[PDB]
Amino acid sequence: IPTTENLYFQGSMNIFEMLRIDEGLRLKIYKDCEGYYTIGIGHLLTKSPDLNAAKSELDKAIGRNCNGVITKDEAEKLFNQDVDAAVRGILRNAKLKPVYDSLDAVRRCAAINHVFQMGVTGVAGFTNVLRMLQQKRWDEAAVNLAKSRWYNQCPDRAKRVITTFRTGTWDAYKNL
Repeated sequence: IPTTENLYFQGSMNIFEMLRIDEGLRLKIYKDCEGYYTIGIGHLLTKSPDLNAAKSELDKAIGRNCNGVITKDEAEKLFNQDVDAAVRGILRNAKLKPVYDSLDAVRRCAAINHVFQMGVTGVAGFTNVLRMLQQKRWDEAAVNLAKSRWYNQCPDRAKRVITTFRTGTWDAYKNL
């Protein structure tokens, strides 16, 4: 039986808190689970293996000479930009928008997270999952997401998103 505090937990969760858990917060350039240079809250800098390219992309993104290091405030600004880009990417896309529109608020967060992680064309290519989601076939959608390279190459970053598509609750983000 949910306590008063437990019923408040959903109001504390949103897309920013969700991606902050899945992506972490790092103030120095590091390589993600796929070996790509990343910083902040999941900001993929480049897919190039050249750190100099990553640092160049960073300085461009932040607007100063960072030498591979940013502040928390800078990470947060970049994060908000990246979240806005994922939302805009869904809403302008004729395949993703109707699916997103059909979803409840919590699954819409899972959808934005999914696009933040994979990009629009990657997600829009999941033909069967998108149909399943639109048809509210949640268990099937989650099983099919669990077959993807996105999840299987880096399970810890994707597992909670998959659970969230299955349940439409925030339970996978509780008790870190």
